[PDB]
Amino acid sequence: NFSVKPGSLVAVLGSTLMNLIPRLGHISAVPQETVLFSGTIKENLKWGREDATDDEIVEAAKIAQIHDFIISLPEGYDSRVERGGRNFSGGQKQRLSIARALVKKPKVLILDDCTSSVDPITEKRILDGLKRYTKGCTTFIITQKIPTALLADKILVLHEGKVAGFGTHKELLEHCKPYREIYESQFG
Repeated sequence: NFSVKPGSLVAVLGSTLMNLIPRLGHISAVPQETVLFSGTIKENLKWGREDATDDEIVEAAKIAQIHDFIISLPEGYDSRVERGGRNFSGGQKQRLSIARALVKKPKVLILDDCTSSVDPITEKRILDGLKRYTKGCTTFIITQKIPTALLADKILVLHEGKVAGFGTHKELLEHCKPYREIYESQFG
C-alpha cells in the first residue's frame, strides 16, 4: 500500500517530504539552486565522496546527461569551474549537481525541483537513466509538472500538507481530489 519498491522513481506533487521517507543517514538531496566552487569539474563532482573513481564520476555524469558536454571541453573533467559555476548555463549547473549527487551513491535521492533549467527531452533522458542504471537507489522527484509525474513509477500527492494520495495516475484519479485538480489544471 503505502510502501515503495526499492529502486523505483516516485514523483512528488503538492522539506515536508523528509518526514515520510523513513516511514516510507544516506539521503542525498539536490537543491533547486546549485553549489559549485572554484576548482575543476572533477573536484566538484567528487565533493562529499572522496573515494569516487574517475569512471564512477563518468558514469554519474552520463546518467545526468552532462558527460558529452564535459568531454567536449578542452580539459575535459579537469576543466575549470569558476566560483558559483558562473561559467556554465543554468541547465549545465543543474546537471552537474545531479551528477555530484549520483557520485555519492545514495540509497535515497531527492531531486528538489532541480530540473527547471533542463529541457524536457533531456529531463526524460535523465529520468530514464536513473531507472535503467541507478538501482540501489529510490528516487523522489519533487515536481510541478504532470508530464514529469507520469514518468515516475508512483506518484505521491501532498496537499495540506499531509499525504493526499499515493499510487499510479489511474489510482490517484480514483481517490485523490487534489490530484484530479492538478491534472485538470494542466489538461482539459
